[PDB]
Amino acid sequence: SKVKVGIIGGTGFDDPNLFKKVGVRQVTTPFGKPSDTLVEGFVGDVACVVLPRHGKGHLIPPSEVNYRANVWALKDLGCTHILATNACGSLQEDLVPGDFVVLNQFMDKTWGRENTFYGSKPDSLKGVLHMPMAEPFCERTRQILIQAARNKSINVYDKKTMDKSACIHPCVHAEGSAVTINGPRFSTRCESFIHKAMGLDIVNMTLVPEVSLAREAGLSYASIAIVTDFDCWKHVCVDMVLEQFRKSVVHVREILLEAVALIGAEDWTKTIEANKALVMSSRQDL
Amino acid sequence: KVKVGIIGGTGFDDPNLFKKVGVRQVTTPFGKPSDTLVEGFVGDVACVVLPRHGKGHLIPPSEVNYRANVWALKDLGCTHILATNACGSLQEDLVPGDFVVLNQFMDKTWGRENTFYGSKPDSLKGVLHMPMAEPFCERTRQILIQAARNKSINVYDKKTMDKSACIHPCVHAEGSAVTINGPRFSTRCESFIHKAMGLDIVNMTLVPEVSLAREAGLSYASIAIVTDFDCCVDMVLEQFRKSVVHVREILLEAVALIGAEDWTKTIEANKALVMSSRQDL
Amino acid sequence: VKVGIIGGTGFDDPNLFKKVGVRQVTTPFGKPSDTLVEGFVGDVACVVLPRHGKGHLIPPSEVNYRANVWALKDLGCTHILATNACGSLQEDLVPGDFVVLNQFMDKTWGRENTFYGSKPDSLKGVLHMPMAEPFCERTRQILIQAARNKSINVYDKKTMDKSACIHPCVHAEGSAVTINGPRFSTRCESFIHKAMGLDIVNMTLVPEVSLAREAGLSYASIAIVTDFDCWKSEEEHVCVDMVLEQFRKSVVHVREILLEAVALIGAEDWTKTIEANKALVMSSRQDL
Repeated sequence: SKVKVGIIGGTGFDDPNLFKKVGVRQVTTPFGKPSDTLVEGFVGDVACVVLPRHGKGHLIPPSEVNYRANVWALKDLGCTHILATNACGSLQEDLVPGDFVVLNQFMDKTWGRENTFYGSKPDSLKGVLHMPMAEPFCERTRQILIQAARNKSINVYDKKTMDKSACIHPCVHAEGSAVTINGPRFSTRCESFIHKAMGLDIVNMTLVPEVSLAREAGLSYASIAIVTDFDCWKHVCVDMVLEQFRKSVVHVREILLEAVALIGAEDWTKTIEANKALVMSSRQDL
Repeated sequence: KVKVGIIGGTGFDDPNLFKKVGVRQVTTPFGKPSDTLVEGFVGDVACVVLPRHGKGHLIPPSEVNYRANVWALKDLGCTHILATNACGSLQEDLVPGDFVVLNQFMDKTWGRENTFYGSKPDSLKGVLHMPMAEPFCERTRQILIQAARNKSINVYDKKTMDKSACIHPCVHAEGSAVTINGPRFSTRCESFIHKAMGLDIVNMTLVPEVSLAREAGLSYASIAIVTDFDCCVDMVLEQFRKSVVHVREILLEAVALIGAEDWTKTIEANKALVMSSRQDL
Repeated sequence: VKVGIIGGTGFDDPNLFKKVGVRQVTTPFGKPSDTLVEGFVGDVACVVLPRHGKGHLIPPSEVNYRANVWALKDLGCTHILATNACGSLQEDLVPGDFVVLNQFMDKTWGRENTFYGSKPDSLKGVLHMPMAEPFCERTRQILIQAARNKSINVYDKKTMDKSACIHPCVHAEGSAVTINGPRFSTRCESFIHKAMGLDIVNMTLVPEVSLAREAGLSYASIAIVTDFDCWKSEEEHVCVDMVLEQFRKSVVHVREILLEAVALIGAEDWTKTIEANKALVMSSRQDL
């Protein structure tokens, strides 16, 4: 019944100020060191832990982030949930810089990253885990993020029920799919055209394997993406984009803080049990 | 003189296809195979079995030593490899309980050792650019299909038969797999994309196994079992157990069919295709 | 200016110019594929590096692209011209043609594809480089004009009728899918790449083109269309002989184009283009 919310801060959250620090935790996991020390505290009455994905100084690129250590360390400190941010590029006309997206789907183009806790090697947990991922996020937690935005007077656009003419910017998109590329380079026009033609909404570099390991760890995970603009190469463009992005960070902070409180206002007993049981029923070695 | 190797996937972690005559606990220049190799006979035809995932199924797809498994079978004199693969369906006419004798694939694996050749000190020297347009041994595919006919299993050929002749459960006479790295299953977004590309099924173990078999100069063919990973479970599991029994029958008949023919020319062509693919020569 | 040349299949033993000397270098990312041939084309300094090393013993996935590009950068190169042998995916690109690529779709993995990271084997930092149009456009148009000056047909599908495609020709644009190799594609894979609208398939363009931009160098590639499906003909020995002889004629044409391209580069001023190549690197630093 104990609820505790971990937060993985991406670009723009390299040193977040979400709450007063009660504890600063330098932790080691069986999969190595996390990206930085973990800061533990309280939002209202809800215990919370925050970790910068890229470390202080933003020195670790997307492909070298130790996703296993970050997720394992949050589990180890008792987290039941993880809320994560990520900065992204738009692939579709209705997703414009300054919007947010509460993702529900992804296509994985990453490689070379440790993406599972289990295996046959000495540095892994014993066993073979095949997790279902058809809808890869925790749906309850997704809806918390969306309600938090409604609660903070931020426009919410749901393409599954609202006319396109009701898409008022800036807005939180209530659903969406990301293609996760490995980085560090951005896509060619050729690549972006194909990703767009496949119906993908945004592009990012950090969602996978973070979302996958959160599920393997029995935790409820949801991501909120900040749409920004990486195409100033076609002047003063960068300051306008960075001013919009600073505003985006303010609003996502309010969304995150309100989502933590909304998580604590509910019972999660059966959802946490289901999270843990799904890990156990996915063991193919038995 | 033929010798048939068998790589058993999920459902064949402990095959018992024949009375064990001998065991081979071996290693290779590319590391340890998945498990000890079990030697025997089907009729008069020599046969060797190894479970792809090891006994107890402790080895995930991306950590299987495909190089070592293929090399160990080659080292014992195998001329053929028959493999099983458990798969999910991407298309309406492939339903749980069916089988596919694959003839195509789309590779989305990474991080696996997938060639015996290169410039690293521990590789075989040379640059091997092997053709893979039709990646399986066609003679051996048709053996698997014929074996299913001889064991009273429906065969469906969508090139020549109307959809109304697709009577389940059936062996699909051709098909393409997307091979994903795993260990996780696909998102709905990924499945939708793979389906829209026209791929029939999804698997995690076919590649690089098929590629390395051709590098080794061996005739390779795969029979996939269609099951249902996203689902209830009691009916799926009992159905999968029935499919395992059917594949066992197909494999034992296939070994006998192989031994019944001469393979001298096909084997020599297997070996010459390796030679002619050496760009360093 | 100073032009580096990375020669692929068909350029293992380069004899482009009156060779001055051969040079062995080291880089912070290891040794390059081979020693380098230093010389001159007119007044312009030129260096040549066989991508696969002499003997062609290094396969595409094991090429040390970082060391090759950084070696050329450390020798003062401002430009890199690369050749790449490729297969066609579309009806109008036939063996013997050439392609001055302007786009790619990347299917490589497991190669060192960036100079920057948090590991000791890399430069300190996080570099996020724009790649929307991944080649140097001025250098692309140099290769094309060099083909015109050498009386090689040039075909621009945006502006020319396909029946007005005279072979052998230089296609003025084109997209590559770069597969990791070493095996060739299945029919299923080729069909999907074709359906995506890709023009040719190769194994060596990426990360070479990405690292050249990371290094602040102007990079353009001329692909050589050849034929990899001799296994389909009833007379494969004769097929490979004919394909090999046509490929030999192609490398003669490409040598002409490369030599003319080097002189065309040295004839222009590149002060602002080079400056822009450098500032793009700097501004792509997300840690700074």
